[PDB]
Amino acid sequence: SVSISGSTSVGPVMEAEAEAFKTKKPDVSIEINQIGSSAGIKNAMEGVSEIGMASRDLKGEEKQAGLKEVEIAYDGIALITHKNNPVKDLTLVQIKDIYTGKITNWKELGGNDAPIVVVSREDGSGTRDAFQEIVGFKAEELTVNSQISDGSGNIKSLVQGNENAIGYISFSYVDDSVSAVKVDGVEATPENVLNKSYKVSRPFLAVYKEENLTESGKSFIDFILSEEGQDIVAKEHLIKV
Ligand SMILES: [Zn+2]
Ligand SMILES: [Zn+2]
Ligand SMILES: [Zn+2]
Ligand SMILES: [Zn+2]
Repeated sequence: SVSISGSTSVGPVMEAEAEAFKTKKPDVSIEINQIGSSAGIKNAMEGVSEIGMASRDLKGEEKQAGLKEVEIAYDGIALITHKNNPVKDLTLVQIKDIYTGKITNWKELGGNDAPIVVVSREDGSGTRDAFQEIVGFKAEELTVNSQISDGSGNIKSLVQGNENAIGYISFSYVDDSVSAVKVDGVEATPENVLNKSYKVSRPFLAVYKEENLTESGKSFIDFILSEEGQDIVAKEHLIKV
């Protein structure tokens, strides 16, 4: 009964939210399709979904379609490497140099003599948008040798599968199978996003048209914002608020 689509970064928390909400409102069903931020935003603009989930802010034109926004969490973006890469700390400008193809071998960062396998998300990813904005490069500048992975799960799998890969992903997906680098000497933790020392972060938004949001969908968003819903955000390695 409540259709939600969009961000892959938001998918794990939204699924957790839905299952917990099922105990509060058993007669509501929440349908979640993880297709990336831009597509979920467009589905909300077009009335295809009741709620869009985004992991970037709206563009002015998306806003103009009459979309309200509700911030449900903040989220860090980790730069992940394969486990046991000797490079454990990068400055934002080093990251920019990698993603624009200026630096191409891990030795240029003090690592192994090996080519860097640069991994980017697909066009329309909210993580890609925020990452590029913060690191400080345009889509035009992304190295032509970048692999493109479609969705959070795929970027993690690529990095898991290649010793020399580097990718970016929501903290929600980071586990012991990959290594998040320090950024500018700051560990990639929800605590350091909260205290503003970890610089790569972005909101999670639920977006909707007031005309389309049902009492069930409003209920669900209110639950996510509740004390219990915000504990679920924290458990998914996000930042409350
Ligand atoms: Zn906004
Ligand atoms: Zn390995
Ligand atoms: Zn609590
Ligand atoms: Zn976990």
